[PDB]
Amino acid sequence: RRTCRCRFGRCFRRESYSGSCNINGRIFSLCCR
Repeated sequence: RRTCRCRFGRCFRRESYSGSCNINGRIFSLCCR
């Protein structure tokens, strides 16, 4: 849980899915590594 951020696509297995980020009408996966 070093850094949480919205990223395009799927996340890394060790990144905890925090929530959902929607920027400019597109949803990026909010995961925290």
